[PDB]
Amino acid sequence: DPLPFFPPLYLGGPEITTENCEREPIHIPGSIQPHGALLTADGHSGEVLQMSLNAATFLGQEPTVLRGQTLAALLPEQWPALQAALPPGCPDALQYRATLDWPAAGHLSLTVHRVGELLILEFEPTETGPHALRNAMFALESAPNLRALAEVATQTVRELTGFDRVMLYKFAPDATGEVIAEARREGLHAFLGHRFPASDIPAQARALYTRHLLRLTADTRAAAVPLDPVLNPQTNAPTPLGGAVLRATSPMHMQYLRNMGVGSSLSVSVVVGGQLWGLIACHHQTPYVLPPDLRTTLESLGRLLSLQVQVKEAH
Amino acid sequence: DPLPFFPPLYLGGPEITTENCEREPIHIPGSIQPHGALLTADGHSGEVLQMSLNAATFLGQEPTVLRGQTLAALLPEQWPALQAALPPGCPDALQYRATLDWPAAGHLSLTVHRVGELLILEFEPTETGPHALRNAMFALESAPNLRALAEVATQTVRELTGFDRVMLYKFAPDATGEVIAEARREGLHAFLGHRFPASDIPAQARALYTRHLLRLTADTRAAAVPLDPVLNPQTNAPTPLGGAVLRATSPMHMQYLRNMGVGSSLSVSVVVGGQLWGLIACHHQTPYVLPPDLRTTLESLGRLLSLQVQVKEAH
Ligand SMILES: *C/C=C1/C(=C/c2[nH]c(/C=C3[NH+]=C(/C=C4\NC(=O)C(C=C)=C4C)C(C)=C\3CCC(=O)O)c(CCC(=O)O)c2C)NC(=O)[C@H]1C
Ligand SMILES: *C/C=C1/C(=C/c2[nH]c(/C=C3[NH+]=C(/C=C4\NC(=O)C(C=C)=C4C)C(C)=C\3CCC(=O)O)c(CCC(=O)O)c2C)NC(=O)[C@H]1C
Repeated sequence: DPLPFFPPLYLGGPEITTENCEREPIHIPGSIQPHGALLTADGHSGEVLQMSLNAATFLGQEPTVLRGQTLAALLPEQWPALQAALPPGCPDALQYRATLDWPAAGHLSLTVHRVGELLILEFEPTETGPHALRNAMFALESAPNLRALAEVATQTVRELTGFDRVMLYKFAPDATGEVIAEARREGLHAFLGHRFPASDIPAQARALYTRHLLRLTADTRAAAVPLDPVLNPQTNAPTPLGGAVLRATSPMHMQYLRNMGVGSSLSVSVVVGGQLWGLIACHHQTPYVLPPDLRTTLESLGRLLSLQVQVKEAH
Repeated sequence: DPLPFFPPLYLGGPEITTENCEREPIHIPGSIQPHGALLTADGHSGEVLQMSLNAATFLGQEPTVLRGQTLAALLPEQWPALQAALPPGCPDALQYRATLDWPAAGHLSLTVHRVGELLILEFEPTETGPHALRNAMFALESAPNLRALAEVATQTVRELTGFDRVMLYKFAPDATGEVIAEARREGLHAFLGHRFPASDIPAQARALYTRHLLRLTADTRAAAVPLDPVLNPQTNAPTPLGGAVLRATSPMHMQYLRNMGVGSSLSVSVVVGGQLWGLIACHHQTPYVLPPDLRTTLESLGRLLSLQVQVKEAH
């Protein structure tokens, strides 16, 4: 049952410390991670309303010029499809995805979702079949018990991602946590069996993670890129970014990651009967962008795992 | 607890009638559906041991010339990967998949699996993201009860496939079945709520379907193409084809499909606690080849559904 948040810093909210961190408004940082670009658009007219400041790097056109243009003009091939895929009032975790062409090598990956009357569009460069998830299910299904399932799950996720460390972190009723399974690079010190206080993942983080099942920090040293304008014109209120993987990570968590010597981090919620049961928590020693298709796979695996857990705890 | 099978027809087995059909050796027809090609190879040397008679249509080289050649020479880029993916003694439902180039438009899709010391390779022409499965999970999860889940499942599968009819067929303890949910093209007569005798899916079919979760008939009027030679040289016994979607369908079932006015059929097992709970059973009015990537998606959905069923029946 999380505290209400304070205003974001850009609305004159207070600085975040270890005394008030459960009130950080992490879903509305007004900025993104610099390895992709983000636009927002009117969900009906398709008019481009906000743009990350770096958008020219990715889209090949100056942020000041793209604004106010409609998606029907900017994405003539994707706009109808995107409209149909994300109707008014659809779930905010529902996504449309397309891979577009661009002047730089490979493609751009486009991910879109809807919050209220706003569409949120994420672009990231890209260079995974249903088969990888399909093949994985077998060992997860054969695991004789919960601990075995967790061991299979982390090993499988490590094999699919290449991440230096993959943990299954399970929450206790006091919201403390414990590393119950771990697959890691040889010689990396074990976190297996270690317990952490509830404060390491504060209540508003756990609440968010029950709604939007995947979040990441691709470079624990990269500075965020502002959304311009920062508020949504539709509303003159902050833009909700919990549904965007590009969302800027809490600086408090960035520092936490750096203190651990973590270069890149990613986790997937394990949600059992609508409650946050735990996290598949992943680390890389250096910055790393997991491709969109792989993240999507990991999301589905998180759901598969949730159900298998729920099956075994009911045994 | 199925009867032992008779020899296949090509070993002088008897003709199959309505009196002896539970003894049809459906897993070893010695032939494939003509919309793809099949080779078998030695699991260690990679030597090509059997070939469907149509293989030149697909592979661009005469069946008599490809035989005895090794996969290390025929597929130099895929052979190492395929070896690594399918080690000796791996599950027979485990698959390797690659998309190859060929002189005819689009690509060839390659699917491989291992049975004992034999590798079975399937080639089919091809022109689906993890996103489709990912997006579907939401409505399946929100369904308040079992009947609602089944209704969501058939509608989702219909939307993903375009099939004229998608049913959820649930088995009773006497092995009779019932159509408990159905999504169908407007004006197609309903099978919803109809019951069928156990004999419609005989015991050796149900046994197979517990092991290999997807099978299909792409053209209920297409004649099968022999494997040449018909027996596996490794063993001078029939080649097990239950793990191959190209496997020729039982002629008894082909006639059953034609009597229903079905042009194309496909089903996915729903397996709950190791038992065959039921089938997502799909029909098209005309012949239709569901792409490999879509079949794989449907397989994963079958597993997702199995777990959700198992969750709700334990409620
Ligand atoms: C005063 C508040 C602080 C708090 C902030 C905070 N932490 C997160 C998110 C995460 N914290 C995690 C902690 C774990 N990672 C580990 O490796 C281990 C143990 C080995 C633990 C206990 C994790 C996994 C997350 C999820 C995100 C991720 O996987 O990287 C947030 C939310 C960040 C965001 O989503 O923007 C916040 C605000 N952490 C505290 O230590 C105090 C200082
Ligand atoms: C004397 C034996 C016969 C028997 C043979 C048989 N049937 C199958 C496989 C299937 N039969 C199915 C029947 C249903 N499809 C439906 O649409 C309905 C009701 C609307 C029913 C009851 C189904 C679904 C299958 C699975 C395959 C598929 O989805 O197409 C086999 C095995 C075929 C194979 O895998 O090679 C066999 C040997 N059917 C009988 O009627 C008697 C005549």
